[PDB]
Amino acid sequence: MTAVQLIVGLGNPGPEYDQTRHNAGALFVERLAHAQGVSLVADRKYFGLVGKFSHQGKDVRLLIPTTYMNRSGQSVAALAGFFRIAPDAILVAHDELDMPPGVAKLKTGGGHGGHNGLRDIIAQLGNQNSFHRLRLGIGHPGHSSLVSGYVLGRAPRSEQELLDTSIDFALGVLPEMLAGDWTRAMQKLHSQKA
Ligand SMILES: O=C(O)CCCCCC(=O)O
Repeated sequence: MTAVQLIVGLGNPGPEYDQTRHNAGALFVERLAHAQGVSLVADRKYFGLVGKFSHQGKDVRLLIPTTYMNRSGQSVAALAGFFRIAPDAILVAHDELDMPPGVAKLKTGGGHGGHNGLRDIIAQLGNQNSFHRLRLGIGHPGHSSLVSGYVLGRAPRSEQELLDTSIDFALGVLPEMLAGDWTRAMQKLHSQKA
């Protein structure tokens, strides 16, 4: 019923953060943008890289913030603000510690689950958590004190391959995601085994 107008892929900027676990969301958008032949334009006005393509008469935008992970909302709020976009027309792809590599799922609203990027977004939007989330599994290190370094590290070859499989499964349900039909999008996704 509500078309997706903005896709956001979270990550940290700089070479020392590239290809790391924390940048799964950004990688998804980066791969989604390449499949569509969309160009990511550096725009200081919105604090990140912006992309645009049409789908059913409406403009769908792609965004990778270039502020830090914890100031991401600023960028999201800057773009949603200028284009008057409702929170529920927004999909944010991100790394999810709670599921293992090779697994991806969808979710509407909810907590930020300690994720600092998600958390700034809810704040900057005026406490709107009503948006959508593509959760790309990266696995858990086993303990809470090891989390900060685990997400800021590059994964072994076997693990990346599973993530690569999951980003592929996800683009596979893009037609269903752009339309905003989440129950089918979930039904087609949630049953793919890596
Ligand atoms: O718990 C999640 O949704 C994803 C986790 C990686 C979390 C890191 C963070 O706060 O940057």
